[PDB]
Amino acid sequence: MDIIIKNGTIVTADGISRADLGIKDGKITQIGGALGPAERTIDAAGRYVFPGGIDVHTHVETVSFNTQSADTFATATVAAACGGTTTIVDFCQQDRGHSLAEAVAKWDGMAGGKSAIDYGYHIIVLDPTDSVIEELEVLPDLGITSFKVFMAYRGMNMIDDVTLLKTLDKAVKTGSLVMVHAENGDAADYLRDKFVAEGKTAPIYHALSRPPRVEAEATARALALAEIVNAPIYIVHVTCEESLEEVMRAKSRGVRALAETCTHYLYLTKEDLERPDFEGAKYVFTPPARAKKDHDVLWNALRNGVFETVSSDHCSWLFKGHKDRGRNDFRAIPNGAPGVEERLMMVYQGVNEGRISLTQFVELVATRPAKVFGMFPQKGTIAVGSDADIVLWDPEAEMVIEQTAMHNAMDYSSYEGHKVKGVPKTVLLRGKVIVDEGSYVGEPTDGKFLKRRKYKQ
Amino acid sequence: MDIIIKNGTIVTADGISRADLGIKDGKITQIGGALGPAERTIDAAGRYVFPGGIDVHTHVETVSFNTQSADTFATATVAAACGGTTTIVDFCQQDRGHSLAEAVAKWDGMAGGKSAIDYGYHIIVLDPTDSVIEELEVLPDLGITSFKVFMAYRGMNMIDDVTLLKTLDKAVKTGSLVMVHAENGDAADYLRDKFVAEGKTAPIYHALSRPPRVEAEATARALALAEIVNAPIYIVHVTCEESLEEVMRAKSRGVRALAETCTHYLYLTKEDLERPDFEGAKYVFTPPARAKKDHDVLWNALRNGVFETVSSDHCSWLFKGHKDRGRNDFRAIPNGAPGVEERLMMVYQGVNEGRISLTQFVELVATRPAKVFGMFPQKGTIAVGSDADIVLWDPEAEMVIEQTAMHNAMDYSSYEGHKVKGVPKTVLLRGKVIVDEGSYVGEPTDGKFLKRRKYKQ
Amino acid sequence: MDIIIKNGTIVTADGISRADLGIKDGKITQIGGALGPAERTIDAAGRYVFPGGIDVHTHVETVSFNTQSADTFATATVAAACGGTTTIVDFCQQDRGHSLAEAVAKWDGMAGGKSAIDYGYHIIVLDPTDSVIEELEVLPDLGITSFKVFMAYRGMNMIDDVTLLKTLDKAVKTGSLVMVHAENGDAADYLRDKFVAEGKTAPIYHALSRPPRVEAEATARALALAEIVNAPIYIVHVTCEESLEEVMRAKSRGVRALAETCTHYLYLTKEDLERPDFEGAKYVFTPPARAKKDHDVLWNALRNGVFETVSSDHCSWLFKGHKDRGRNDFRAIPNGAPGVEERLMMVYQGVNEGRISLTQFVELVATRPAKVFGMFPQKGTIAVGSDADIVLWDPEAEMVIEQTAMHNAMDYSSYEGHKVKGVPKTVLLRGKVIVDEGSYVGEPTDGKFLKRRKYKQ
Amino acid sequence: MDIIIKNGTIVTADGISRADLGIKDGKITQIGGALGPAERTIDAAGRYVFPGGIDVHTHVETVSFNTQSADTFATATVAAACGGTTTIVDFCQQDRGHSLAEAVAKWDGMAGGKSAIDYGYHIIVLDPTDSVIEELEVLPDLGITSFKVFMAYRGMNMIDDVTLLKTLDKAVKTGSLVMVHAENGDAADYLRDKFVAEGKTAPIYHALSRPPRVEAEATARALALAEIVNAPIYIVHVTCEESLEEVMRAKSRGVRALAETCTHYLYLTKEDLERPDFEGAKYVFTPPARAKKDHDVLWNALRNGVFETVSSDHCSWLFKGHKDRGRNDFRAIPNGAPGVEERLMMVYQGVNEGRISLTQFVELVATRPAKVFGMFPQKGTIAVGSDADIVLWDPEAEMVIEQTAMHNAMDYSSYEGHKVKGVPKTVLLRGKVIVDEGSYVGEPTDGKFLKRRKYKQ
Ligand SMILES: [Zn+2]
Ligand SMILES: [Zn+2]
Ligand SMILES: [Zn+2]
Ligand SMILES: [Zn+2]
Ligand SMILES: [Zn+2]
Ligand SMILES: [Zn+2]
Ligand SMILES: [Zn+2]
Ligand SMILES: [Zn+2]
Repeated sequence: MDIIIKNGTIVTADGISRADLGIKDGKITQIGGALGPAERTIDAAGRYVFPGGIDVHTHVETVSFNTQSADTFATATVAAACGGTTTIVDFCQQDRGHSLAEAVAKWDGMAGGKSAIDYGYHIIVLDPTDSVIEELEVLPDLGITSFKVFMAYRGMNMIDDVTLLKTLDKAVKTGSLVMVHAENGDAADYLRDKFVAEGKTAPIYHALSRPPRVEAEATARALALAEIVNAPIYIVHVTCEESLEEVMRAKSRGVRALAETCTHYLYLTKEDLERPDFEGAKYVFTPPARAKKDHDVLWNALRNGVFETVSSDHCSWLFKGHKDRGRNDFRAIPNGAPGVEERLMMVYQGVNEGRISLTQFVELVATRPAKVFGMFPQKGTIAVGSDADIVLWDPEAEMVIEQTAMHNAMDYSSYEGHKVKGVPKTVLLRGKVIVDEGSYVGEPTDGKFLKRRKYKQ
Repeated sequence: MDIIIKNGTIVTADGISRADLGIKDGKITQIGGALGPAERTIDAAGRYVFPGGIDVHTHVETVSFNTQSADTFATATVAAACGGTTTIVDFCQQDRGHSLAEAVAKWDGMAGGKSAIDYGYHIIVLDPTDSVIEELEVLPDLGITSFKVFMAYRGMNMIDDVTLLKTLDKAVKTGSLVMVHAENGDAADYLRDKFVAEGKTAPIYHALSRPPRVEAEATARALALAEIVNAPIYIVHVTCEESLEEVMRAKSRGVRALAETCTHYLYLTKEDLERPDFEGAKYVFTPPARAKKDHDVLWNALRNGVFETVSSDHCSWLFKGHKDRGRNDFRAIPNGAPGVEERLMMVYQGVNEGRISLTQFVELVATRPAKVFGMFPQKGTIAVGSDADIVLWDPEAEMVIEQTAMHNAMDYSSYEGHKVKGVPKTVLLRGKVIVDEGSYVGEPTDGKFLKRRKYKQ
Repeated sequence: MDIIIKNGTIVTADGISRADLGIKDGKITQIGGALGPAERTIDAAGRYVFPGGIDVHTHVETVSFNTQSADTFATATVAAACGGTTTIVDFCQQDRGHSLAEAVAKWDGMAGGKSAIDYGYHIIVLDPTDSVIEELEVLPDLGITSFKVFMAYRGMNMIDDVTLLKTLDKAVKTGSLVMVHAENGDAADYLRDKFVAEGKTAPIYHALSRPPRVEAEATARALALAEIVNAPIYIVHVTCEESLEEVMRAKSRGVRALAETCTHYLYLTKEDLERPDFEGAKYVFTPPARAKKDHDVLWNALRNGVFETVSSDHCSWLFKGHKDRGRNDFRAIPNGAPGVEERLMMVYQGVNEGRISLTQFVELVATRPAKVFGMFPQKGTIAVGSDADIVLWDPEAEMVIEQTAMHNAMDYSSYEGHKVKGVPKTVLLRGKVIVDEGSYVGEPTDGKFLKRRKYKQ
Repeated sequence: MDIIIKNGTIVTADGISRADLGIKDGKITQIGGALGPAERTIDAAGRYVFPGGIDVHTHVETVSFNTQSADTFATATVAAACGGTTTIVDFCQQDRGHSLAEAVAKWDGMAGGKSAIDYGYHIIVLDPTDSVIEELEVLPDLGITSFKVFMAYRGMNMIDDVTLLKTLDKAVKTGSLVMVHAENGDAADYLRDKFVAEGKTAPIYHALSRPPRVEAEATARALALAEIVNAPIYIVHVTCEESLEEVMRAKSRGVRALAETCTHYLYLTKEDLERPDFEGAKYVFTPPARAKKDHDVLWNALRNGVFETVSSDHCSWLFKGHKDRGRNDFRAIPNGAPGVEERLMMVYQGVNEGRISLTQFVELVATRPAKVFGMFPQKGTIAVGSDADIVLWDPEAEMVIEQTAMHNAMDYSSYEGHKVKGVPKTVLLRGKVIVDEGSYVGEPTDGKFLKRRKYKQ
């Protein structure tokens, strides 16, 4: 027995039991009973033993407009671990004019031997060449079973209905799942330019230039297209009442529509973009921050089991280095905010306030995502046979989130100042302790790529 | 170690692992690892090890219009066990003019020392006396934390909005959950009488006399009342697209609305009431059987995680002895159909047809119900600390459901003739084997009452 | 030619033409062309020639809780005339324990020889006796073709679904139209009492004790019942987004559902009940005043042609004499507000603000109501054969509405202080000038009863 | 007095009166009273005197894929007159690479001195050049105040959201109304090609290749874009429950959304495309024929006043000459069906079956369209000052619609075989009798262009 975790309360999505764990060769081999001798023994007394967090929506390392993101695959995964997240599914981005394979290879270069935690890939298709699209017949067998496309971001990521339909079609044939950023780009452009023309350049206009309708329409269209092709689809970052409604309408018609939300959409509002002295720039992410009523809508949807997970959509644009190129034009502000580390703690506060149950926390934060994106049961819960990806949670620990205490390469936190109750203490990745009582103690060589399974839905 | 289950695949709502189990003193004490010696060892090779079924909607023993139901607490619980269900929550029915306590005592008389499996009680309030309503302040502490009322059945079970509001109010104060049969009784009566007046007396008119609108309206009203009192509510047997829609609308408004469906609403249709030679009488249950499009609607809702469970609403009215008093007036036909035994197999067929996942099967059939009605984690899953309520499922076993092979006191099955794949083989109740390879081998003294926990939602 | 109206612009719901009118024997006999000599000639230069207003929702003379209303059939009809309204359909109220006929006779006593303008009756059924209900087979032939019931006001007006269904059924047989006040009375009572118990007695609680859900639910139920009986139904005073939504859903299902709104629901808000020094008592009407967003919803619905009319629901409870019995308990405040006189001017302001068209003003204010309640084309528009019920409107006239300038017996106006553009100047009732340049010059003997036509929808 | 119409019943949208008419110099100068001498007198005894029909959706003369339509501006307008329609608003189609002016001039060439009845133009923008779009600032002042764009028909008519937004924007500035053919072209193409690839080429696939969702999505998107620009929009040919629903949702949000339907969408179904021997080709129009349930939905919507009119979308593709190029590929079948002549009779049958009222018939068939497209009150009703555009209707006349009896250049009728009650007998265009007791007796020089008014909504 390599490791034994005793005196803790094992909390899975469908179980709560005070028992001891036996880890052997990166896997959980025994729960309860006589465990025997063990190299190391961890005392989880007064703590929860949760499955490791699984963030299926990250942009760990990116290059936007010749400039690079503050975080790298190494700096982000370390923060992820310190935040209780042991698996991540980053968005492998294709380069215009290049192949998907060229993209995967590029990603391997960034991840290989540098990820503190395990990782899988989603493939972004932003240059739908006949050959590129034909590659979707190949990537699945490499363990990349989810294709992602954008309906916004003209001349950068945006593709059209013809493309989406072709992607939906290839996904059905290869048993893959299409993911989509649903915003009507043209509608946004129209408003963005109209605002700038009127001399309106503050961060707030990032939100006003792309109101709920922009998201709602695109969402509905994508779902409609999925219905036509008769394919499963996954709507990333559903952020407001109107777009959620379309997802709901699609589900009732029988469309295999799936959706998710992201931490910040349960806590931030467009008013945050009005914080003085360009601080609002920090909250310039897409879709735009909504309103508090949307927070209730989303939390209720969570409690009712509507969403598949609460991911982070983690980005790293230095407030100083990157957000800066926009102090005079919100359009130039690189979109995105950090949160891969804070995800669990923030979502967990919902169990503290009765918004969501303790058991649902695990479902949303790890088990359900794992199921959808083909990593269950190897990843996701805590059962015999599971990789020993574990988080020892202290439900009573109180703390204020400060970027100075975070573990990535950013110059600010989206949750700076938030008081939380319930903190990740020590983390295990396939049996190895990578975070011990708050200190990262792993190797950038620990993380491994995950060939994810097909037929998602 | 009293018992060891080896070579099986443990399937909980959030886990799938090939491991062995160790049962000691009615509880699961160890999973995986070195188990040691054991009184008995069961070979679950090639079989699933599921948590025991939990049916929160049964009418095991009833007396309707001076006549008694074919099944008793003893005959039903035995059938339940043979069907893979180890816990049941029967509806303890108050008698007009009598107290709730008088009712519970009466139920204990029927269950005590006679239940093959464990059981809890829901309390039906059909005579809202000032004192009776004041009793709702007491029952909770006895372990009866769910109050049930009827919106239909004039001069028998029907109560009014004033009552429902008082019940919703008492439930909020005692941390209980109000359950409701939602049909507009008056609307039904109007149509029932109108049909009989026109000389229409066949079974089909049972359905036509209470169409979807009758259910939908009542559902909406109940949810509206729950919204006003600001209390959680549970809608029993949601059977069609229109009523489900109201539940959905309520959920979006923020109403803590919960709902469920029942096996037969996923398989039977009003056309079944047209089967020749009074056979349709067998399908006279309430609300009425709907249409196939409603089956898709419900299954989709299940797959999307809308419902809390799929219960049975088990009743026992002999086709000959009881249904008979209605061969000339559908109104005289006692409402209800049997299914406590077939529940799991029938719901399981949904995993066979991709309608629902293997993991969701357990969620719906046992884990989610247990959670809602305060029996989790003692009951519900398979974890260390759980009562050893287990079902060893043979996913390959094929069989035709025939009443001659069922184990209750009825003269017919609602699923007579259905071919199924996946059958319950041996069942354990808190460690004791009560069903061995298909043969009931327990004692009517095995079942125990369960003091269920409060604050349901 | 008794009268000739020249130089005016005739504005009907479907026509705008500068032409002269020829009135002979209470009717419009010629439009345009050579008119010839005439007893009197009116110069409508620079003015609109609108059909006379038709208010199908008035409570001109009432007795609530032993006390009588400030206005009588005489004082109200005079105000109506001065406001441009020439026809009215008052709610003839049955007395508990008495017949409908007894009620009509009582009404005739109040109206006969005392109405300044023409009038018809709606019959309120608040004591559904077998005989009473059987009377609905008679009233229609007397010219009373619309039955009204209440879903709220316990022990005063409230009837049940059984009653409503019986009424809906009688209406279908006699070709009548059922009207309904849709609020869940029990839900309201629950909240009303709960508030008082907590010591909350200010006027505001009149609104909070009966929020939108209370109205919405009842509305839906009534429409559902209408659907079951398969009968046309008319929802009086739809006041908010949620209840309107139910009307809309009913219409889509094919239910012959009709609805209306009332002047004050386009201008007042629940915040008005918070006006200091018990002033809010003036705004205590039912359903409660909503919010501004509901004003937009309603106006949009009007512009889209959803509603059949904008009536007033005119009541007369002296702010001093009557509202007073409630300075310590909002529940004791008699419900209702005045507006029969201000109706047209207030609705007309909507054409000034582009909310509604000039042509729709007439449709809503007179032509559509006349059509629905069987008085078209005798009443309603301006065509050859129409009764000469006319209003000469000055679109440029500006004025502030002050009760001191109104013409009824009330001590306040619901629109006190409102600045308006467009005032009624001279009014004709079947050819007779009853209001001349702002001065009432008619006789309480001018008004006549109207036997209204059947089959409304 | 040039003409006098006596003994008839004048039926306008808001009036029904037995009176005589006096026409002088193309206008109605007097109604009722002493008319005097007249060049000609028409006896409308036992007949209705309706305002002339107004069809705002025609394609009288078209050129699709090098081939020309069977009907010309002359042959169509004659049929229109014989059908009771006196005004038409044809879709002036721009040619790729050419200006809008070039298009108008081309249209004048076709209409000038050749139209049997009056006509206006809608301008189709299918080549959104910077200059072309700038022309929208000019056309309005020429009397062309409605811009039409297509969301389907790739490489032929289809424009994008960027275009639509620019058009919506220009319309708001020039006080014009944007009209749109709402179908997701790409979605359709995907299905069209998929079907052909599978060897499915029969006419039925024209419908299946573009199901309700295709229409619904586009409809919603257009309305969403209109909402963003905050402009009024008009959805042409709403054909089913799902697309109508989007219009309805838009209206509730406050979007100034208008919509219409077309005769054939109230009578034909996709099953018609299955008629044997390529007959189904006759029913190949777009959007595709729906189902009977959609007929009820639409008729109910009509009765509730949802739509602005029931136009025809008149096209002329010879069953033999044109439909033929598709006996082996439904895609090659030119889309469109004839109906400008049958429109009124067909819609009128709805009043016969209680689906719609007699008064609504006129509203939909003439008065409401005239209002929306800025031709009211010159055109639309029957009032003093109106152009004398009249139809003398015989409500008792029965007849079977046969193409051999129609008056255009087509080889078939979409309503061949339909038995109707109520036929147009004699028609007047601005005072001149152009159809006398069923015989066309006008001159192709009678019709004149109409400079329509701005700000439509
Ligand atoms: Zn995104
Ligand atoms: Zn993203
Ligand atoms: Zn029931
Ligand atoms: Zn039941
Ligand atoms: Zn009322
Ligand atoms: Zn009233
Ligand atoms: Zn079209
Ligand atoms: Zn067209």
